[PDB]
Amino acid sequence: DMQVYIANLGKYNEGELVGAWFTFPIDFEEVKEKIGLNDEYEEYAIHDYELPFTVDEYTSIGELNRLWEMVSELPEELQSELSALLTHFSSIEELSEHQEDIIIHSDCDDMYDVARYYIEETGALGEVPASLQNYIDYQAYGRDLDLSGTFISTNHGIFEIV
Amino acid sequence: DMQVYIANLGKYNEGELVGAWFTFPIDFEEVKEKIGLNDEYEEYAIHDYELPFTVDEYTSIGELNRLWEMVSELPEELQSELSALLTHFSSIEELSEHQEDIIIHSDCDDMYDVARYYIEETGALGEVPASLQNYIDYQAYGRDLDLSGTFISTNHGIFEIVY
Repeated sequence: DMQVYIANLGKYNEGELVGAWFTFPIDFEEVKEKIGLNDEYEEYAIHDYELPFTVDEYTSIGELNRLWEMVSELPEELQSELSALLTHFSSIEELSEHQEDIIIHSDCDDMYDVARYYIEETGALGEVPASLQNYIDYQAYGRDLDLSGTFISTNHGIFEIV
Repeated sequence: DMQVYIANLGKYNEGELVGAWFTFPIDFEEVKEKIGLNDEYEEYAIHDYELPFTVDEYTSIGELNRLWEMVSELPEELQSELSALLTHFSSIEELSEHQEDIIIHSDCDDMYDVARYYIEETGALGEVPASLQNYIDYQAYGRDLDLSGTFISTNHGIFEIVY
């Protein structure tokens, strides 16, 4: 699903739209042939894309392929929510650096669910009696967690960063 | 602080019944001598009083002294909060009978403080660990206790009546 639309700048500046959607890994000879570039692979720009991160018009094919490599080295669980993760981590460099400091709470839809997980099935505050359970303010604990950490809500659950 | 005005119903002086104020314990002989009752101590009634409870015109010296004994024997904090207790108990007699079923939470100002004590100090809901204590809804528990139990708020604390 990762793809970019690379246009010929020598034709676009004049008015004529000559480009194409390319998937990864982007091979230079294919681009050269498809949008009519020269031996130097000269004057192309990125005029549209479908990626989990921002890109400039003047971002090189080499930059793109490199980011694709880094994304591929990541575990599949992180790749499927990469866009959300790159909101906290501001770069793939950083995400990969701390990749193992991430916890995927798969069946949690909010901080209440995360609070109830740590208390009940983790024993984060020691064993809880039966009679006391209806008086534990999980909403309050989930709040104290969210304020004192980073929790990212997504379609594959809540991602917590240590 | 505690006294009653006892009138001789049969002895007048200057168009007004003979009477006097008496402090506790009300000495029978003193009364007889002061307001001039007969040898059988008859013909008297209580026409005024300064007591922390209600009492009738036809209440006997014996009953009064018995009420004084009962009040004096109560714990101090119950003594100073009689008016509040007698909105629950029907009489000093009944309060005295049930005095050992009254729990005096002297250190508690409201039901939160009472809930806090039962959970932390008593273990009424089992072992509450250190870190967990900071996230227990004590207002909720105190409200549940108040809705189903009997707790009276007073200036000398919360009194709880238990079966």
